[PDB]
Amino acid sequence: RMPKSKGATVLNLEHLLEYAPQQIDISNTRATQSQFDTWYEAVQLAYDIGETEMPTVMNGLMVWCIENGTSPNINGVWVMMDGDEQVEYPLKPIVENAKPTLRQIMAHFSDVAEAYIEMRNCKEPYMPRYGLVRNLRDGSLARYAFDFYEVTSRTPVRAREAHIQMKA
Amino acid sequence: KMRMPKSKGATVLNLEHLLEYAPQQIDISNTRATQSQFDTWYEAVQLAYDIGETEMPTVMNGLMVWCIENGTSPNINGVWVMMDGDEQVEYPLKPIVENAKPTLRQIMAHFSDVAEAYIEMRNCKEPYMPRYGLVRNLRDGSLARYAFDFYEVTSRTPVRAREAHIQMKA
Amino acid sequence: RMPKSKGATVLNLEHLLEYAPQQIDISNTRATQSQFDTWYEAVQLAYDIGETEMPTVMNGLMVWCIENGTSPNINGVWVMMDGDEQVEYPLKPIVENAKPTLRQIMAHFSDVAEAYIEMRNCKEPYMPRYGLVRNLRDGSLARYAFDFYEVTSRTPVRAREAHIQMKA
Amino acid sequence: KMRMPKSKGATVLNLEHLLEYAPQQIDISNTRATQSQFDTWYEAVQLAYDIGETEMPTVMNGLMVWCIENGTSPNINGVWVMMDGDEQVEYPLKPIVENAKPTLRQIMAHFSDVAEAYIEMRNCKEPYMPRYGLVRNLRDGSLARYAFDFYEVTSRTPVRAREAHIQMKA
Amino acid sequence: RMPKSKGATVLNLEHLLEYAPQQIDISNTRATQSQFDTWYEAVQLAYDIGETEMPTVMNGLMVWCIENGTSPNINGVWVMMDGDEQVEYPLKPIVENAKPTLRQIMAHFSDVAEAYIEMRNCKEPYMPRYGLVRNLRDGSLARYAFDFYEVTSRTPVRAREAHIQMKA
Repeated sequence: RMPKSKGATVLNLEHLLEYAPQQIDISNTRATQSQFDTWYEAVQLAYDIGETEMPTVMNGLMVWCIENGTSPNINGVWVMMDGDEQVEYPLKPIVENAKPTLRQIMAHFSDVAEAYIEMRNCKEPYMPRYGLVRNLRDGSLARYAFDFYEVTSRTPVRAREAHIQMKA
Repeated sequence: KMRMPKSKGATVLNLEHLLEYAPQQIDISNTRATQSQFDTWYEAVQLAYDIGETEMPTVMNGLMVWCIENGTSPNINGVWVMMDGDEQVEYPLKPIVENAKPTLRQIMAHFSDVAEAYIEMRNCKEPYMPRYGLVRNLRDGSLARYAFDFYEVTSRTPVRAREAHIQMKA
Repeated sequence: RMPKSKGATVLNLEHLLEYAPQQIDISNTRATQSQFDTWYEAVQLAYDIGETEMPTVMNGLMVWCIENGTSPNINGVWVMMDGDEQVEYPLKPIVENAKPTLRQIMAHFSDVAEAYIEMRNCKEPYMPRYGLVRNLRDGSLARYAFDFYEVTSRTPVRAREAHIQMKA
Repeated sequence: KMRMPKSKGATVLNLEHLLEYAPQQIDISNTRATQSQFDTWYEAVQLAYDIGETEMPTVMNGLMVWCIENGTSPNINGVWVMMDGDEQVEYPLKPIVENAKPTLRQIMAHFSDVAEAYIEMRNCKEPYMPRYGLVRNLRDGSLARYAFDFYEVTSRTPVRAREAHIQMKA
Repeated sequence: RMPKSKGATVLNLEHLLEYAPQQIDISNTRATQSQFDTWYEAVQLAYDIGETEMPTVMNGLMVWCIENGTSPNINGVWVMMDGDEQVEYPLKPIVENAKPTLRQIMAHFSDVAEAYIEMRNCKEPYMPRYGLVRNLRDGSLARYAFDFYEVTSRTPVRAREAHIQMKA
């Protein structure tokens, strides 16, 4: 029974047959590109940094939000390590301009965060602090141990169960 | 014997027509909005979006797939997105929700049959569990054509699917 | 010990021996005839319909209240199908003039509703939506799956147990 | 859906009356003669026997008890007897059988309810198995109120009794 | 191997794909409509009754042929009950004009007879006399206990077995 209004479908099954959006582009668990660009272009201006080294700053922020979380203290600072030295940045632009929530704005790093949490597991065991605080004892699930992970149809069932365990 | 209803000695029912009055459950159900409430909504979104009488079908395709993976109770102040090839086309949700009487779920229940059909073909290429089942621990994959908020449980629905919806709900 | 006031019974056992009212005529689970007539004659006037086609409208309303219930939204509409077309009627006269409650006013259709919920089971399985929403999985009890059923001494024990299951 | 009978687009049945038309099985059954066939018989025997409109009831009492212990298919040329105290009053069977349409058994089926009642009271003093069960090896005594040729098996008849009649018959 | 005469099929598979007659319209277990109309219009004339009350007479006849059968004595009478009174009608027009057989002419009442043999089972047990004489001891099969039932693909296997038991 196709929907209809006035003797005409209100759908196109030609288009639909070939309309297949990925879940992480239609899903609301992740901010839209227009929202990501607004956040990125606002953090870039609020940090007095150009495109030359802004990507480098984003490497630290992602690695911070894997070890700390995506619900920080707005009146605080996120830390980056320039070798043995410490680099401190404000979290006002990070949280203020991250619409709707910083997790949705950080969900765009779910694939890279997954790579970096396994790319640092090679060689030596490594486990984010969103799993060490939430009682996770299995290193095989360290990949999925960060707040801004995107649960999709490709997520392992075991991974999709750690999250509900860690989230409670 | 049966006591047929009577007002002043006259049956208040027509039995010649009751025997031949078998409405499909969906047409008189209250989980679906009336076609007079769909037409008002449909036309309203055409007015708000300025989309012509053509091309609306393709906007309804984005909303249907969007309402499978997101839900039928979004924020009235947000924007739902549909993929124009590789880009992202954002539309406002105000006409969708403001003109959805009684609710968007009942307005979107008109797409239930197509919704399950869409999932199957999507699932006929690679696994596709709609987000409404991923955020609700729906683990069996066969019952992935019923993992959307605007599904109408009818007399033809598999009993499992019915039990599953009792699980996703709360 | 017969009741008495002043050395005379306050009962007539002659009459009583042969006073046997059916339960659905004395019971309060069903509106009185004077109340049914008032509701019927008010819905008839509020719908601008005569006796010629009012019975036909009542066929749809009963079939609606088997699939929806007897506690609807007063500021709403009940649907009837004139073939493939939809016929919409207000629920103001239905609920406003149904004293004490629309269920008591619709309890007069318990026998016919029972017939129509089994008369549509012949040929193809059919189950009201007051059982499909209230988790009923037995088709043999589809007859008794509507809000305005009249529980009498003739109700099967199994039927009288589905209702307490569906009612909670 | 049900296909109600129709001649030229009009149902050939009245449904307002079918719902309220529950005939007792005996009234339209064919194991019992019509009351228009009983009245003709009854009156005929009054004419043949010259018995008045009074005293016929007492002659029908002898025939009923006689037809329990003998059968409802006697010889048209015989005489059935009723006991007037201690003596024996013989009546001719010609009016009984000649005017029994379609048959005497169907004419005598009007006495079935009384017939079983008569046996019970008779059995409530000393054993009384009607000869129709003695010459047919009917051994259980409780089912002795159904051991007469003109009994009408209805929806209220005990299933045993029904099986027993299948045994007495042949 | 499609049938053919002279290099052309003698069938149309276009039509056939969508030619689906119900079994009770093609089957010979039931008289044709032209035969039913002839019988109905002959019984109507032979009974000195108009369309006003002919349907009422047909209610009694169906209920008679459920309790007696469809092979009666042509030189006889079928009984109807006008309350406590008896109404006698001839069986000459019923049987004389019922081509090919009265059962085929009464097969048109199979659906209604099924309804009325269950519509009288509600409330109190009821069993036709075509089952009480043919040794049937199961009330669940009382619906199918009449001579002019139409055995179709939708008949329950248990029902389709009572008939061969009752028919022998």
